[PDB]
Amino acid sequence: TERFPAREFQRDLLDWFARERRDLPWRKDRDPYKVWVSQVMLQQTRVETVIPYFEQFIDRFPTLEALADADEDEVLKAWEGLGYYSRVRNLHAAVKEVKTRYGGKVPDDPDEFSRLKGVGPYTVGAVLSLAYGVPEPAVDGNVMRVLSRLFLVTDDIAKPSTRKRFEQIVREIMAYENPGAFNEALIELGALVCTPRRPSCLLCPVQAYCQAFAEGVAEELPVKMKKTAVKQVPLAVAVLADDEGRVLIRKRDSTGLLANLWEFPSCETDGADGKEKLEQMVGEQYGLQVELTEPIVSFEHAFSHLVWQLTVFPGRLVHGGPVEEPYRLAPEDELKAYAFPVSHQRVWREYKEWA
DNA sequence: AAGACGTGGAC
DNA sequence: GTCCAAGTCT
Ligand code: SF4
Ligand SMILES: [Ca+2]
Ligand SMILES: [Ca+2]
Repeated sequence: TERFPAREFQRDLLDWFARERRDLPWRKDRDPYKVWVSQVMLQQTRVETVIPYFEQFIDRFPTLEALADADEDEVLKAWEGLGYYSRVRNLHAAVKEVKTRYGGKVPDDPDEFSRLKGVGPYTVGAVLSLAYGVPEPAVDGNVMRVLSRLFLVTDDIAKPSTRKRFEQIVREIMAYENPGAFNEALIELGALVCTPRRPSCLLCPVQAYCQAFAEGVAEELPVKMKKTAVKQVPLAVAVLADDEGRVLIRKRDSTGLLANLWEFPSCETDGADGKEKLEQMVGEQYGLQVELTEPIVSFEHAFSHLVWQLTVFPGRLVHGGPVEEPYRLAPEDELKAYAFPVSHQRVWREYKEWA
């Protein structure tokens, strides 16, 4: 970027950003902990989604030390519905590491900060530049799109050769006077003007520096690979109540998909032997007798890498003794306390409507 | 590496 | 209905 007017670019970009900067709860100060929380929440989650989640999370957990001293089940419930739940398990372990090894002080050296769980190349850049003014690039989806258009990068943005190149661009053009504002400005440009479809080049403050605008190839950039079809997984789900009114739920294991979350009992059903497969599964628990009615709904629930096809079977349960872990009976009132994945919150809504 | 890992805003 | 978001794990 020898022929690039970095200083002219920075002036127009930072002048735009001051005018159009959105009022977001994590922009009210530069507390390293609060910045870190917002940036983790923001990973692969849109700003408008994150806003109410951040507001409530910081209410329950106002300080790094409050999050460290808290129980993992309360931490998980405060993320309920946001998706990619290991972010919060990672964040929770990381803040414990900071309380121990670092005296509660978020490290300001990138190598030490990046070593914390949950902190990748994007989050090192975003937290350190905002909270401490470290000139580290914060290259997210927004930035990759903007830079591939400004500088006509035609290579798949998923390659490391391309990532290293975006990083090297940011180090050349960044305003080392205010690296936090520079990083948040490039992102904000990608979010509000230089958008994935139909970018607003005519309202763009840096139109005169953009190579894709000049060549008329903006909407063809960035280069990303089309998504390949994902496996469909049939799943039978039982909503079982008893004479007293309590419902049978169970806690998922701590490894893999939707870990440590609660669900209604379920099982894979290649074919349509779900009424049978469920009865065989519930009865295999100690002193548990069960009889299920016909299904009441079937809906899909999408994950990034697979798609669940849920069928809900109501039923009733008789227990001759204590229900063995991982299972548990819960009155309908106590359900709102447990953390459920979105799929199973909908299972429950469809069962209450049916009744 | 590759693939696992959630959900919904914004068209 | 489709894309992709203020990505990271190891
Ligand atoms: S002129 Fe258009 S393509 Fe170029 S940076 Fe601005 S919005 Fe993006
Ligand atoms: Ca790291
Ligand atoms: Ca498991």
